[PDB]
Amino acid sequence: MILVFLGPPGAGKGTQAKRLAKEKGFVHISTGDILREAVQKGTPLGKKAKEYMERGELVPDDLIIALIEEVFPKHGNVIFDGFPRTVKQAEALDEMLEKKGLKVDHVLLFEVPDEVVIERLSGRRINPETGEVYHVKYNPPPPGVKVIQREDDKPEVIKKRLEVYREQTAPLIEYYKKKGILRIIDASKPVEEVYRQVLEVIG
Ligand SMILES: Nc1ncnc2c1ncn2[C@@H]1O[C@H](COP(=O)(O)OP(=O)(O)O)[C@@H](O)[C@H]1O
Ligand SMILES: Nc1ncnc2c1ncn2[C@@H]1O[C@H](COP(=O)(O)OP(=O)(O)O)[C@@H](O)[C@H]1O
Repeated sequence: MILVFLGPPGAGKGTQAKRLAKEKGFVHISTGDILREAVQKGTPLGKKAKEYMERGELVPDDLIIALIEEVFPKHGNVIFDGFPRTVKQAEALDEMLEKKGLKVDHVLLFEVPDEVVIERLSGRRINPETGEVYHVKYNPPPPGVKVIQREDDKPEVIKKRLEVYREQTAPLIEYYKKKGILRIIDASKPVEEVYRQVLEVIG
Protein backbone atom coordinates (compact mmCIF):
# COMPACT_ATOMS: atom_id res chain seq x y z
CA MET A 1 0.00 0.00 0.00
CA ILE A 2 1.27 3.45 -1.07
CA LEU A 3 -0.08 6.59 0.63
CA VAL A 4 0.49 10.27 -0.12
CA PHE A 5 -0.06 12.82 2.64
CA LEU A 6 -1.04 16.20 1.17
CA GLY A 7 -1.85 19.52 2.82
CA PRO A 8 -0.63 22.92 3.96
CA PRO A 9 2.55 23.23 6.02
CA GLY A 10 1.71 22.74 9.70
CA ALA A 11 -1.29 20.51 8.99
CA GLY A 12 0.21 17.73 11.10
CA LYS A 13 1.30 15.49 8.22
CA GLY A 14 4.69 14.56 9.67
CA THR A 15 3.17 13.91 13.08
CA GLN A 16 0.55 11.53 11.64
CA ALA A 17 3.02 9.88 9.24
CA LYS A 18 5.49 9.02 12.01
CA ARG A 19 2.76 7.46 14.11
CA LEU A 20 1.20 5.54 11.21
CA ALA A 21 4.61 4.34 10.03
CA LYS A 22 5.56 2.98 13.46
CA GLU A 23 2.19 1.35 14.22
CA LYS A 24 1.13 -0.14 10.87
CA GLY A 25 4.42 -0.91 9.11
CA PHE A 26 5.00 1.76 6.52
CA VAL A 27 8.30 3.11 5.29
CA HIS A 28 8.08 6.83 5.96
CA ILE A 29 9.54 8.99 3.18
CA SER A 30 9.73 12.59 4.32
CA THR A 31 11.29 14.83 1.70
CA GLY A 32 11.61 17.55 4.34
CA ASP A 33 13.44 15.25 6.75
CA ILE A 34 15.69 13.84 4.00
CA LEU A 35 16.47 17.33 2.71
CA ARG A 36 17.26 18.55 6.23
CA GLU A 37 19.70 15.66 6.67
CA ALA A 38 21.29 16.54 3.33
CA VAL A 39 21.72 20.12 4.51
CA GLN A 40 23.33 19.24 7.86
CA LYS A 41 25.68 16.85 6.02
CA GLY A 42 26.52 19.42 3.32
CA THR A 43 26.01 17.07 0.38
CA PRO A 44 25.66 18.61 -3.08
CA LEU A 45 21.90 18.24 -2.68
CA GLY A 46 21.97 19.83 0.77
CA LYS A 47 24.04 22.79 -0.30
CA LYS A 48 21.73 23.54 -3.25
CA ALA A 49 18.40 22.85 -1.51
CA LYS A 50 19.28 24.99 1.54
CA GLU A 51 18.64 28.40 -0.07
CA TYR A 52 15.18 27.46 -1.39
CA MET A 53 14.20 25.99 1.97
CA GLU A 54 15.34 29.06 3.95
CA ARG A 55 13.22 31.35 1.79
CA GLY A 56 10.22 29.05 2.02
CA GLU A 57 10.43 28.16 -1.66
CA LEU A 58 10.14 24.65 -3.08
CA VAL A 59 13.38 22.91 -4.00
CA PRO A 60 13.60 22.37 -7.79
CA ASP A 61 11.63 19.40 -9.16
CA ASP A 62 14.61 17.60 -10.76
CA LEU A 63 16.48 17.44 -7.47
CA ILE A 64 13.45 16.06 -5.65
CA ILE A 65 12.63 13.53 -8.34
CA ALA A 66 16.21 12.21 -8.27
CA LEU A 67 16.07 12.06 -4.49
CA ILE A 68 12.91 9.92 -4.58
CA GLU A 69 14.42 7.62 -7.22
CA GLU A 70 17.41 7.17 -4.92
CA VAL A 71 15.44 6.40 -1.77
CA PHE A 72 12.32 4.63 -3.01
CA PRO A 73 11.82 1.35 -1.09
CA LYS A 74 12.07 -1.83 -3.19
CA HIS A 75 9.36 -3.62 -1.21
CA GLY A 76 6.75 -2.79 1.41
CA ASN A 77 4.22 -0.12 2.29
CA VAL A 78 5.18 3.53 1.89
CA ILE A 79 3.99 6.90 3.12
CA PHE A 80 5.11 9.74 0.90
CA ASP A 81 4.99 12.65 3.34
CA GLY A 82 5.28 16.07 1.74
CA PHE A 83 5.98 14.56 -1.66
CA PRO A 84 4.78 15.20 -4.34
CA ARG A 85 4.53 18.99 -3.96
CA THR A 86 4.03 19.87 -7.63
CA VAL A 87 2.19 18.46 -10.64
CA LYS A 88 5.51 17.59 -12.32
CA GLN A 89 6.49 15.67 -9.18
CA ALA A 90 3.16 13.86 -9.14
CA GLU A 91 3.53 12.95 -12.80
CA ALA A 92 7.06 11.66 -12.15
CA LEU A 93 5.79 9.61 -9.20
CA ASP A 94 3.00 7.99 -11.24
CA GLU A 95 5.57 7.12 -13.94
CA MET A 96 8.04 5.52 -11.52
CA LEU A 97 5.25 3.54 -9.93
CA GLU A 98 3.77 2.30 -13.23
CA LYS A 99 7.10 0.77 -14.25
CA LYS A 100 7.06 -1.16 -10.95
CA GLY A 101 3.46 -2.35 -11.36
CA LEU A 102 2.52 -0.09 -8.44
CA LYS A 103 0.34 2.95 -7.90
CA VAL A 104 -0.68 5.49 -5.28
CA ASP A 105 -3.53 3.84 -3.35
CA HIS A 106 -4.84 6.71 -1.25
CA VAL A 107 -4.08 10.39 -1.05
CA LEU A 108 -5.04 11.97 2.24
CA LEU A 109 -5.64 15.71 2.22
CA PHE A 110 -5.06 17.32 5.62
CA GLU A 111 -7.52 20.22 5.62
CA VAL A 112 -6.89 23.06 8.11
CA PRO A 113 -7.54 26.83 7.98
CA ASP A 114 -4.66 29.29 7.49
CA GLU A 115 -5.13 30.71 10.99
CA VAL A 116 -4.65 27.26 12.51
CA VAL A 117 -1.68 26.70 10.17
CA ILE A 118 0.01 29.90 11.32
CA GLU A 119 -0.56 28.99 14.98
CA ARG A 120 0.87 25.50 14.54
CA LEU A 121 3.96 26.63 12.69
CA SER A 122 4.63 29.60 14.98
CA GLY A 123 4.46 27.28 17.98
CA ARG A 124 6.46 24.47 16.41
CA ARG A 125 9.64 23.48 18.25
CA ILE A 126 12.16 20.83 17.26
CA ASN A 127 14.81 18.89 19.15
CA PRO A 128 17.67 19.77 16.78
CA GLU A 129 19.64 16.60 17.56
CA THR A 130 16.83 14.02 17.43
CA GLY A 131 14.39 15.76 15.10
CA GLU A 132 11.45 15.18 17.45
CA VAL A 133 8.64 17.71 16.94
CA TYR A 134 6.84 19.68 19.65
CA HIS A 135 4.36 22.54 20.01
CA VAL A 136 4.73 25.13 22.79
CA LYS A 137 0.99 24.90 23.52
CA TYR A 138 -0.45 21.65 22.13
CA ASN A 139 2.51 19.36 22.89
CA PRO A 140 5.07 21.17 25.01
CA PRO A 141 8.63 19.90 25.40
CA PRO A 142 9.65 18.81 28.93
CA PRO A 143 11.96 21.32 30.69
CA GLY A 144 15.66 20.81 30.03
CA VAL A 145 15.20 19.25 26.63
CA LYS A 146 16.77 21.70 24.24
CA VAL A 147 14.48 22.74 21.39
CA ILE A 148 14.83 25.29 18.61
CA GLN A 149 12.38 27.13 16.40
CA ARG A 150 13.09 26.32 12.76
CA GLU A 151 14.02 29.42 10.79
CA ASP A 152 11.33 28.78 8.17
CA ASP A 153 8.75 28.79 10.97
CA LYS A 154 9.16 32.56 11.36
CA PRO A 155 6.08 34.63 10.40
CA GLU A 156 7.52 35.96 7.14
CA VAL A 157 8.60 32.53 5.95
CA ILE A 158 5.32 30.91 7.01
CA LYS A 159 3.47 33.46 4.87
CA LYS A 160 5.65 32.58 1.88
CA ARG A 161 5.33 28.82 2.47
CA LEU A 162 1.55 29.11 2.56
CA GLU A 163 1.49 31.15 -0.67
CA VAL A 164 3.75 28.57 -2.31
CA TYR A 165 1.50 25.76 -1.12
CA ARG A 166 -1.64 27.40 -2.53
CA GLU A 167 0.03 28.17 -5.87
CA GLN A 168 2.01 25.04 -6.64
CA THR A 169 0.85 22.27 -4.33
CA ALA A 170 -2.89 22.81 -3.97
CA PRO A 171 -3.51 21.89 -7.64
CA LEU A 172 -2.58 18.34 -6.60
CA ILE A 173 -5.96 18.17 -4.88
CA GLU A 174 -7.75 18.11 -8.24
CA TYR A 175 -4.98 16.00 -9.77
CA TYR A 176 -5.57 13.16 -7.35
CA LYS A 177 -9.31 13.72 -6.94
CA LYS A 178 -9.85 12.85 -10.63
CA LYS A 179 -8.02 9.55 -10.08
CA GLY A 180 -10.66 8.77 -7.46
CA ILE A 181 -8.14 8.18 -4.67
CA LEU A 182 -8.45 11.41 -2.68
CA ARG A 183 -9.72 11.22 0.92
CA ILE A 184 -10.41 14.25 3.11
CA ILE A 185 -9.13 14.58 6.70
CA ASP A 186 -10.17 17.32 9.12
CA ALA A 187 -6.67 18.01 10.31
CA SER A 188 -7.74 20.88 12.56
CA LYS A 189 -8.88 18.41 15.24
CA PRO A 190 -6.62 17.19 18.08
CA VAL A 191 -3.91 14.65 17.23
CA GLU A 192 -5.80 11.57 18.40
CA GLU A 193 -8.93 12.51 16.45
CA VAL A 194 -6.89 13.19 13.30
CA TYR A 195 -5.18 9.81 13.70
CA ARG A 196 -8.54 8.05 14.02
CA GLN A 197 -9.60 9.65 10.72
CA VAL A 198 -6.38 8.50 9.09
CA LEU A 199 -6.94 4.90 10.12
CA GLU A 200 -10.54 5.08 8.86
CA VAL A 201 -9.78 6.06 5.26
CA ILE A 202 -7.02 3.49 4.74
CA GLY A 203 -8.95 0.65 6.40
N1 LIG B 1 -3.70 17.81 15.46
C1 LIG B 1 -2.84 18.73 15.95
N2 LIG B 1 -3.25 19.70 16.80
C2 LIG B 1 -2.41 20.62 17.29
N3 LIG B 1 -1.10 20.68 16.99
C3 LIG B 1 -0.56 19.76 16.15
C4 LIG B 1 -1.42 18.72 15.57
N4 LIG B 1 -0.62 17.96 14.79
C5 LIG B 1 0.64 18.48 14.85
N5 LIG B 1 0.66 19.54 15.68
C6 LIG B 1 1.80 20.42 15.99
O1 LIG B 1 1.75 21.35 14.91
C7 LIG B 1 3.04 21.57 14.34
C8 LIG B 1 3.05 21.09 12.89
O2 LIG B 1 2.97 19.67 12.85
P1 LIG B 1 3.79 18.85 11.70
O3 LIG B 1 3.45 17.40 11.87
O4 LIG B 1 5.22 19.35 11.69
O5 LIG B 1 3.02 19.43 10.39
P2 LIG B 1 3.43 19.21 8.82
O6 LIG B 1 4.30 17.98 8.76
O7 LIG B 1 2.11 19.06 8.09
O8 LIG B 1 4.15 20.47 8.46
C9 LIG B 1 4.00 20.82 15.24
O9 LIG B 1 4.47 21.77 16.20
C10 LIG B 1 3.16 19.75 15.89
O10 LIG B 1 3.64 19.38 17.19
N1 LIG C 1 8.64 17.49 -2.44
C1 LIG C 1 9.29 18.66 -2.27
N2 LIG C 1 9.54 19.49 -3.30
C2 LIG C 1 10.18 20.67 -3.18
N3 LIG C 1 10.61 21.13 -1.99
C3 LIG C 1 10.42 20.39 -0.86
C4 LIG C 1 9.73 19.10 -0.92
N4 LIG C 1 9.70 18.61 0.34
C5 LIG C 1 10.30 19.53 1.14
N5 LIG C 1 10.71 20.59 0.42
C6 LIG C 1 11.45 21.79 0.91
O1 LIG C 1 11.62 21.55 2.31
C7 LIG C 1 10.98 22.62 3.02
C8 LIG C 1 10.44 22.10 4.34
O2 LIG C 1 9.92 20.81 4.06
P1 LIG C 1 8.96 20.07 5.11
O3 LIG C 1 9.83 19.41 6.15
O4 LIG C 1 8.02 19.24 4.27
O5 LIG C 1 8.30 21.37 5.80
P2 LIG C 1 6.79 21.52 6.34
O6 LIG C 1 6.46 20.14 6.87
O7 LIG C 1 6.91 22.59 7.41
O8 LIG C 1 6.00 21.97 5.13
C9 LIG C 1 9.91 23.11 2.07
O9 LIG C 1 9.46 24.45 2.33
C10 LIG C 1 10.61 23.03 0.74
O10 LIG C 1 11.49 24.16 0.57
